[PDB]
Amino acid sequence: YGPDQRAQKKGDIILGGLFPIHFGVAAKDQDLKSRPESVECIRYNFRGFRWLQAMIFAIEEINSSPALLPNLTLGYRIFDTCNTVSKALEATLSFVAQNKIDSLNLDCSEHIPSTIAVVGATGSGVSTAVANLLGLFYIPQVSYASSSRLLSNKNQFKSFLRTIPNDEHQATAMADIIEYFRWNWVGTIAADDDYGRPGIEKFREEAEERDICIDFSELISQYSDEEEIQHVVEVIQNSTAKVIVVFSSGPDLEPLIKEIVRRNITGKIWLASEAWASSSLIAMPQYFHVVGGTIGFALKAGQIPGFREFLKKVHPRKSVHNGFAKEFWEETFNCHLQEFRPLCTGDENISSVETPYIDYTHLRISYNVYLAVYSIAHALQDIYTCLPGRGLFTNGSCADIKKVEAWQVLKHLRHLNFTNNMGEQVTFDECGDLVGNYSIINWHLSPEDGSIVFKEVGYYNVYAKKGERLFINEEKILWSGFSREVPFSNCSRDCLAGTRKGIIEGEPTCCFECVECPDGEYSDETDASACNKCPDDFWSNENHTSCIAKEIEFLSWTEPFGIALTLFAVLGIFLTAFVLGVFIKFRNTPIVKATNRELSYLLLFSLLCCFSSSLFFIGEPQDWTCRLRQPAFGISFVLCISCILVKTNRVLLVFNLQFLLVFLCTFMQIVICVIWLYTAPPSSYRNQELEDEIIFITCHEGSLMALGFLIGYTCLLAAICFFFAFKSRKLPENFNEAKFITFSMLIFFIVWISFIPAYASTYGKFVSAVEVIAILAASFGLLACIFFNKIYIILFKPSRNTIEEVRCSTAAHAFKVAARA
Amino acid sequence: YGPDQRAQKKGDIILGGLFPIHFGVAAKDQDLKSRPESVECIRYNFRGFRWLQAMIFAIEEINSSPALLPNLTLGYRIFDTCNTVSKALEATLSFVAQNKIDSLNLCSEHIPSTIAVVGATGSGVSTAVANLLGLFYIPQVSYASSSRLLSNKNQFKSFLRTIPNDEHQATAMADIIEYFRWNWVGTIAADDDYGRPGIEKFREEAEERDICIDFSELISQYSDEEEIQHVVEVIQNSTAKVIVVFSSGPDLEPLIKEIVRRNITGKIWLASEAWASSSLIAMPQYFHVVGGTIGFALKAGQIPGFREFLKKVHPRKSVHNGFAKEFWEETFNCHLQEGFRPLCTGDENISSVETPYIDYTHLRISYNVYLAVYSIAHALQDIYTCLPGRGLFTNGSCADIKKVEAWQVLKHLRHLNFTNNMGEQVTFDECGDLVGNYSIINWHLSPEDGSIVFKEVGYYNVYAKKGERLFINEEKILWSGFSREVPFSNCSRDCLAGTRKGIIEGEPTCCFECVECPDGEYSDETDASACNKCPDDFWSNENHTSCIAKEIEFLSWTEPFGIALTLFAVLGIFLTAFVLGVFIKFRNTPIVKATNRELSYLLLFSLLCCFSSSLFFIGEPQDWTCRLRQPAFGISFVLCISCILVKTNRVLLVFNLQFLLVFLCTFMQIVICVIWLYTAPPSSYRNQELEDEIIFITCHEGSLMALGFLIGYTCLLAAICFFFAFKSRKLPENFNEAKFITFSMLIFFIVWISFIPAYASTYGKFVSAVEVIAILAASFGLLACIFFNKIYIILFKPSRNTIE
Ligand SMILES: *[C@@H]1O[C@H](CO)[C@@H](O[C@@H]2O[C@H](CO)[C@@H](O)[C@H](O)[C@H]2NC(C)=O)[C@H](O)[C@H]1NC(C)=O
Ligand SMILES: *[C@@H]1O[C@H](CO)[C@@H](O[C@@H]2O[C@H](CO)[C@@H](O)[C@H](O)[C@H]2NC(C)=O)[C@H](O)[C@H]1NC(C)=O
Ligand SMILES: *[C@@H]1O[C@H](CO)[C@@H](O[C@@H]2O[C@H](CO)[C@@H](O)[C@H](O)[C@H]2NC(C)=O)[C@H](O)[C@H]1NC(C)=O
Ligand SMILES: *[C@@H]1O[C@H](CO)[C@@H](O[C@@H]2O[C@H](CO)[C@@H](O)[C@H](O)[C@H]2NC(C)=O)[C@H](O)[C@H]1NC(C)=O
Ligand SMILES: *[C@@H]1O[C@H](CO)[C@@H](O[C@@H]2O[C@H](CO)[C@@H](O)[C@H](O)[C@H]2NC(C)=O)[C@H](O)[C@H]1NC(C)=O
Ligand SMILES: C[C@@H](N[C@H]1CCN(c2ccc(CC(=O)O)cc2)C1)c1cccc2ccccc12
Ligand SMILES: C[C@@H](N[C@H]1CCN(c2ccc(CC(=O)O)cc2)C1)c1cccc2ccccc12
Ligand SMILES: N[C@@H](Cc1c[nH]c2ccccc12)C(=O)O
Ligand SMILES: N[C@@H](Cc1c[nH]c2ccccc12)C(=O)O
Ligand SMILES: *[C@@H]1O[C@H](CO)[C@@H](O)[C@H](O)[C@H]1NC(C)=O
Ligand SMILES: *[C@@H]1O[C@H](CO)[C@@H](O)[C@H](O)[C@H]1NC(C)=O
Ligand SMILES: *[C@@H]1O[C@H](CO)[C@@H](O)[C@H](O)[C@H]1NC(C)=O
Ligand SMILES: *[C@@H]1O[C@H](CO)[C@@H](O)[C@H](O)[C@H]1NC(C)=O
Ligand SMILES: *[C@@H]1O[C@H](CO)[C@@H](O)[C@H](O)[C@H]1NC(C)=O
Ligand SMILES: [Ca+2]
Ligand SMILES: [Ca+2]
Ligand SMILES: [Ca+2]
Ligand SMILES: [Ca+2]
Repeated sequence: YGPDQRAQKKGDIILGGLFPIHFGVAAKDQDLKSRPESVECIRYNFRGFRWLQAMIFAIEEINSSPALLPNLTLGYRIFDTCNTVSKALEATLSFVAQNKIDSLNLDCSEHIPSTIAVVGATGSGVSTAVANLLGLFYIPQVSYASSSRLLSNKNQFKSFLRTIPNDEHQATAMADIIEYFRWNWVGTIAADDDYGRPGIEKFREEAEERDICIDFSELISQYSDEEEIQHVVEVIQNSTAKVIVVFSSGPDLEPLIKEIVRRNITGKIWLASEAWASSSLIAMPQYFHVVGGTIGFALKAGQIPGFREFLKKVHPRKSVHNGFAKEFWEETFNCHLQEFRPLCTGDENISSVETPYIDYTHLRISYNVYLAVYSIAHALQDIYTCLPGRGLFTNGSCADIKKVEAWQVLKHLRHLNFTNNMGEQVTFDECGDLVGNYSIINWHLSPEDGSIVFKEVGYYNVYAKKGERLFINEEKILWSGFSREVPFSNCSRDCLAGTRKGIIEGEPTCCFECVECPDGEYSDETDASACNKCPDDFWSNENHTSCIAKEIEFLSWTEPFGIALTLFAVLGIFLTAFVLGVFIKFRNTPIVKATNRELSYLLLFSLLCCFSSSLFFIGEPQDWTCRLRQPAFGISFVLCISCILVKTNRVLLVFNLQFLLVFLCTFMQIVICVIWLYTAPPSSYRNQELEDEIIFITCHEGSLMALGFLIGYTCLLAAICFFFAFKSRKLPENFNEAKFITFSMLIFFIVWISFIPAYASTYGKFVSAVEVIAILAASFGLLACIFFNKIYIILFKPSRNTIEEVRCSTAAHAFKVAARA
Repeated sequence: YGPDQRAQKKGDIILGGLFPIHFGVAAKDQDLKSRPESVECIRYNFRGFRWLQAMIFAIEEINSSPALLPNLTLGYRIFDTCNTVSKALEATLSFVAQNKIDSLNLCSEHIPSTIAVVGATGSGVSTAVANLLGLFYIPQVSYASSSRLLSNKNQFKSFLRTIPNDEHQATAMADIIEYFRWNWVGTIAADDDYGRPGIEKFREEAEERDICIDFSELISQYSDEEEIQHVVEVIQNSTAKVIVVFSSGPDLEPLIKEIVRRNITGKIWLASEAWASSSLIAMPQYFHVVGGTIGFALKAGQIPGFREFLKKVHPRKSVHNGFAKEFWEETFNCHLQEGFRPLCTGDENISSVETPYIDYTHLRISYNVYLAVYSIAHALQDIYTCLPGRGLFTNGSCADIKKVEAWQVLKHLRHLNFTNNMGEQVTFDECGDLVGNYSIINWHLSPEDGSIVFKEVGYYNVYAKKGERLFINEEKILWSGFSREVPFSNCSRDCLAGTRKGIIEGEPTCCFECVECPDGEYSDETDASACNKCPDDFWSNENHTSCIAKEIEFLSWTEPFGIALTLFAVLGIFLTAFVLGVFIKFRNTPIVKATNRELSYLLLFSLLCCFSSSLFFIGEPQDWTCRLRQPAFGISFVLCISCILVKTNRVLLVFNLQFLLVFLCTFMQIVICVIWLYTAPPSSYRNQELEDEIIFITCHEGSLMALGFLIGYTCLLAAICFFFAFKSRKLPENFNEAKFITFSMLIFFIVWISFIPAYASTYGKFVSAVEVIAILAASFGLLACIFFNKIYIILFKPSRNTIE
């Protein structure tokens, strides 16, 4: 009773089966103008038939063993679901036919069989729908393929168990693979069912913690219409993201792949979930230029030893218990069995045709089917061997094996721990789950046959700690089926050393602009968020990748200018010392004795101090040299001017008594200098505001009226000396001294007046060189005006140094005779 | 047959119904050490019993009316689901017991046949019931299930609903958040088929409008202590104040109880429709946490005899309602004697106890139940009045009302269009849905008894054009129950003008810092992502809000410096004209023909030209003053130098010829200036790179070689005349003028060497000043020591003293 096409065999204990022998149903959703009929399954699935044969082979192998359930046989009733909720519910209503009559008091045939457990429901929505109806009657349901996390809820799904791991490790592993290859710009596609939606939600939650930006997220279906598919295609080809993560199955993904292949969209990196990473619907050679280089997940393979020889024994006339063998024979050989295609014989050979039935290389879901059947058999064997007094039920009492009920088998399945043929331990946890490792594979092209080869490139170990679970061998991956270069999948290129990041408005964090830093700031590492302002006495490059030290500007002792000015100063000091020496040697003579013999000594000492006071303007301006820069020249030159002015002419008649005048004339300068240095002294000053890349060192004078008073006092005494010596230029005594005094005063005023435009233009820039040159020029002019004339008669023409020449000049000059050479 | 507690009446045509009379089932763990019993239902639900009474009132009203299905009765079988999939699945297997026997080909043979089911409340229960009812094409009309996943007609073939689905609601929450200008919110969903698509649609709509979501959590009714503690810790670690909740009342009650136990105040709760009017959550003792909630409600309908029917209920007079006895026990808190808690009597008054049964303002879900029943009956009436030859079936054939089948009822339900008691039109679309408006409520506190009052503060109009659907009256909102101020729920504070948003690493784009703008760039808006560049002739102000105009710089008139230079030039022109006038006055005295008096006229005219040539430097250069700046002074000063050098000693004997030897040395310079002006003319220039804040206006010379030749010829002529006047400085003829020529050339060379460091140092306004001052000083010195001694001799010294 129930569906017609089935696999059935009698026994003492009956198991139920649910497998997708067809991929789907015929699209015939029309109005109800006639009474509705049964739908028609459309596309044959050879892999599902192999799964059904795995369950049949496991049952036969259990029934031949004397060590597992002796003297009682197992039977089966297996139906087709066609990947559809409605066919599975039609089969499940016949699974619970005995139990439902008792609950509804409906009463009658009294010869209907009871199933104790159900193996089946590949797809997760089909699994949830079957689990809802089976959990009413506490019938256990072991699934070989459904991996949704929503079926781990034991409040709603009381009797559901799995031989496959659930999909949360897979989503975490997908995030880990994206993190390993250093991408941050991806798109996601999931199937709109109970399988794709929670997996892609877990992947989104994991990708948010690892700073991965997701651009698009779309949903697809097997029964999607055309305009939805073109909306998804325009969403895909409007993005610059290359990596697409797909959580779907084969028949749910086929129309989108067909539309993408038709439009020739190339260069995408597909990350596949386990449900389509080995599908024969997607892995076609004609699709390769779109789907080459896919990276995907696989489960761990197992060995069922005599299974291939069992698969090679199928026949339509010999399989009396398998009602699916006839259509399998017709779809393999494209023929028709009697009772337009030609008539089948039974002589045809399975090895001649290439379908996924016997052309596989690893058993993964088939091993899960085998493990499910053996789990149920080991729970039954635990029932059979249990000793009175040590059971799992009330008082420690044992179930009866000849009247066994389904809830007792479910209770024994919750406490199961057995060893399989691989020598590993199979137990289920509190949520009914079962952990396992993952293999990581990559799609290649076969050079010989042209088909698609699945190459193992890594693994995911679930028993390691978080962060150390992934292994990938990068050298074995071909990236679009041909290339050895890891692709670029970021939103924007990396900012370089001279730049920083900038926000683009309305766009996520992974997309940024690269902005040049300003003239004062730098950056050194790659993806900077801000330019660091490096501290004082530093400035950036022209390229802003670092910053370098500023340049300190001042006049030092090692410049050529400094050596030249030092040589001129030392030569002046040597010449003045030479003149003092010849005055000391050739004394007691009328030329020296006529020049008062004591004012000349102090005049030469003043000239020595005025020459040596120009050395404070060269070097680094410190706090104390800036205090003695200006007063040193200010007192030395006024001492020299007073020594010149005291000796000239009848001004001494206006009132030794000569020295007191010099004493007052330099003591006034001494007191104004000491009150200036005690009220507000000058000090050094590091100027950075004039030019950006150069620190000047200059001197701030403090007060300004004190400096004006100093220069005014010196110019006042110079003008008084010039005026009083300007009257007396016609007296031809002492070798015409007053003419040279007026010449020296004129030289002083001309130099310090003509140096005015040089002083105001380059103010703040090395003006101390100008201040050295003016001092040296004035000192040289005064010394050469006063002493060299008398030196020429004293040294090179003696016996003219006589009293008769001082009182009456004999008209012979030094400079004309020296210029005559 | 089936479940024991039921409501049941007989009839010709039988409808089915599913309502939650209890809030859930007893939380017990099955160790499976004995055979499992049936689970027990707990926490009576008075609103659900009112919902069940709506269906019976509708069916009795239809049965008493002669204008709708005459001579034909309706019956019912109604069961309790307890918000659970398994109880509803037992009830649904009781519904389909006739149809399933024929499909399996599998005793009583008098089994009644259900032709339609009034649906469930929650979407998981509706999906599980619809999966089984679609196998037999039995129509199912739900009054409350609003999930989008039930709009898929490939999976759910026979499902209809009188409630709008949740996509408009999830768009409306994002519209509310956009209206109050928030960008930093959190979400909480219930882990079922109701909360997950609602929060997914909200997340997509909020990412469309630049709203950043901080956290996202799932809750349930059966969450334990550690999950609730984790969710409360996730809430308490976040600065987001606005929280959007998509859940029902039973699924949200444990989280709310734990938040109340910790006194977490200050959050802004945004309520979906399932818990926005829930008595489990809207309690006075929770008002310090969930006060001021803004939520959604459906539109209210009117059923004009329904309250009287609700008050006619009785445990011993309702013989078709099995749910009345437990209602009566739970209302009056007693025990009913069958056929401490006191013994109930039959004489109690329903108005004495405040339960949600007759304590309501508006009928919203009850009106949906009423519409579901009337939709089914109007489909049956459309069957009953079909005319032969115009049916909906094959060849235009009509179904038979005495032998009706459920697929024909579903076919007529897909083509239904009728008018209701409120005067609106009821049709279902191709996905089986029905749109409707929303009302927006705010949770206040009553000053009378302390209960929670729902106040209407706006609407959402789904018939309007997108972007114009929301209306909010803000003056009626009390935030947190007491405050009249809109709260702040942004991640970061705003950056003002003169600042730029800077990135914080590892954080979303709604969180940023503020960095000041650079010197040459400006930003006037707030929350500016970058500084904008000022234009070419503009610079930014002191806080970089707007560009101000760049200052221009040149030596100008009405400046004090330019006025002083102009007064000195006018004074020089005046005294040179005085000297010329005195010389033309005494043109017939011996001391004037002592020199060549025709040459001194040319010398004084060239001195006038040399004074007048200095006025071209002052003012703004206008691209023709730059052409006449340098050649005018060049030719005037070489005319002065040649006029001096002709009259010196022993050059005129070398060679009337004086004017020719003037003409050659001025014609050479005229040739140089005219070649320079014809080949590469000077041009004006606006210099901007010297200061980057001021624009200097200068003259680009155009050629340096020609300017070098122009200077060098003048220097050469000055050197030759200096040498030829230096050889004969001791001669006393012409009042010792050779030493004065020597002094004039010495002054010229001293000034033009003294002003050379002022050309390599300063660059702006102050260079034209020194070009005026050097010209003035050189020409003043030349004129002074050439024509002052003779002027003293003629004028101030007596003319009787040595004029012969
Ligand atoms: C993909 O991008 C294209 C290119 O911009 C979009 O096409 C344009 O869309 C705008 C928006 O209304 C229209 O004004 C233009 O007329 C469209 N141009 C063309 C050539 O169609 C397109 O809408 C985008 N699609 C998706 C799904 O985002
Ligand atoms: C693409 O973007 C990622 C994410 O920012 C970059 O990965 C960073 O690379 C730098 C340099 O190697 C590391 O210091 C960071 O730790 C990486 N971040 C993360 C989260 O792993 C990646 O370098 C970018 N790729 C390209 C080609 O620009
Ligand atoms: C919180 O952030 C939002 C941005 O998401 C701000 O809204 C902007 O406000 C400015 C000025 O008030 C408007 O010019 C923009 O058009 C608004 N943008 C949007 C998208 O609405 C909001 O002002 C911020 N709130 C506070 C208190 O700073
Ligand atoms: C919420 O914030 C608290 C406060 O930091 C976190 O508690 C600390 O977590 C760190 C890291 O796990 C521990 O080292 C500390 O001992 C914790 N306690 C304290 C008092 O600092 C808590 O982990 C956060 N929770 C969530 C869900 O974010
Ligand atoms: C949904 O709400 C809108 C606005 O609340 C209703 O439109 C109003 O209809 C009345 C009468 O038809 C008019 O007087 C108002 O001017 C309308 N307002 C606006 C803003 O258009 C609309 O009728 C409601 N729809 C339903 C089905 O009740
Ligand atoms: C070395 C100099 N110091 C600096 C300070 C400003 N400066 C300066 C330059 C030119 C003039 C025009 C003028 O009056 O001829 C006036 C001043 C030069 C100095 C120090 C002390 C006394 C001085 C006495 C007389 C001249 C120089 C003096
Ligand atoms: C008034 C003077 N003007 C000349 C003097 C120096 N000057 C100048 C201008 C620009 C640069 C290059 C730069 O800075 O880009 C260099 C020099 C401009 C003048 C005019 C004509 C003949 C003269 C004969 C003798 C002395 C002066 C003469
Ligand atoms: N995990 C899938 C089922 C599945 C696993 N592997 C497969 C291979 C082929 C087809 C389906 C599958 C689901 O729950 O829906
Ligand atoms: N829409 C809710 C059901 C619902 C609507 N309004 C309600 C009021 C109270 C309880 C439940 C509801 C769901 O699908 O789950
Ligand atoms: C299963 O059995 C093995 C040995 O019999 C034991 O080591 C292991 O812990 C058991 N597993 C569980 C989950 O009890
Ligand atoms: C999982 O993978 C790791 C690493 O390859 C391996 O050591 C471990 O044994 C595997 N686990 C199982 C159960 O096979
Ligand atoms: C900038 O220029 C310098 C030398 O000109 C060079 O060494 C440096 O690498 C450059 N920086 C960048 C980021 O190109
Ligand atoms: C329903 O009937 C009314 C009355 O004629 C009509 O205006 C309206 O368009 C109809 N609606 C549909 C969906 O046919
Ligand atoms: C700029 O800032 C100053 C003080 O910091 C203030 O006086 C002035 O008004 C500001 N200008 C603008 C345009 O805000
Ligand atoms: Ca056996
Ligand atoms: Ca955006
Ligand atoms: Ca009637
Ligand atoms: Ca983050």
